[PDB]
Amino acid sequence: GPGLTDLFKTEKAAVKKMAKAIMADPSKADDVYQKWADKGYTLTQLSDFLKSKTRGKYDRVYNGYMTYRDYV
Repeated sequence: GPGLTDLFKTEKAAVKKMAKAIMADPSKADDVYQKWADKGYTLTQLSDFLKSKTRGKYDRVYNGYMTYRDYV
């Protein structure tokens, strides 16, 4: 982003955009879940993107996402 902690603008800064977007709205989540498998975004890297922690911010988002491991 435009910060020092997340000074990136690549994937890890890209995924946070959708993370916080799913954080609130779980309807649009389906597309992004597919988009993640679409590029082969693996959960272990997902934890790098959503590395930062905030209550209700990242938890909802990746805890729901990790369920894809039992699907594909």
